[PDB]
Amino acid sequence: APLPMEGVDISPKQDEGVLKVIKREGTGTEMPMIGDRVFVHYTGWLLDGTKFDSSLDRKDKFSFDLGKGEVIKAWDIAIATMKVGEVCHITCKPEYAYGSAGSPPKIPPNATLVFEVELFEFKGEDLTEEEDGGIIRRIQTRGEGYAKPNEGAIVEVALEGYYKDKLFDQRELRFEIGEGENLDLPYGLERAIQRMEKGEHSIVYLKPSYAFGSVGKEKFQIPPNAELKYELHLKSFEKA
Repeated sequence: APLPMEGVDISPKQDEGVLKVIKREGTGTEMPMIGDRVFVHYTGWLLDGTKFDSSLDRKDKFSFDLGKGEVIKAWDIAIATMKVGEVCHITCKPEYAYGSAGSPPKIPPNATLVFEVELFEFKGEDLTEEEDGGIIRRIQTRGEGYAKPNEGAIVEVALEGYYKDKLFDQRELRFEIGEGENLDLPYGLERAIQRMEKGEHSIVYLKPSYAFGSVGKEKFQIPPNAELKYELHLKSFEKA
């Protein structure tokens, strides 16, 4: 049955460059923000019905950082308009896709393309409550399940802390969130874990106020006002 068309031109310049209809409406209200890691499935076709690419037969979702030009302009534009769990259909002019070059071997110069895109999830980089850039996440592997550890949760983690690329701490630990200070874990690591899912592997960058602050950490040779980088694996957790 036909897909309702409403405000189809979603191009900033309103030049009919990216035309969008919703196939299946998504949930909630939120849409992804600049730099969010987005997880999609997609298929692309030429106007003649040639299917030139799809992620659907690949092991996992295709993922990238939204609004950074890591994908074609039509995708940065279109995906930003999508709710989680939405499926949309887009028609995009070549200026918003592959231009006078193409994509070998199946896309020719100056091609108008159509995509089906499903938005499965998006994840923000800034893990702080006050959204101040003090804890910045670069996801390496998305975890499993929507549950996240809360205050008091028992978590099992593998961690590597670096200061200026020098390793200072490398441990696997099982501990209660809110008791990490006693194990020489900085506040920001504990907060970051509460934003992670089971099996998630992330790199987390901590500003000094979310790390060891104005004094530092003598046992790890960390000076005052040190920015830190952890590789963090959340292996499992029990909430409570």
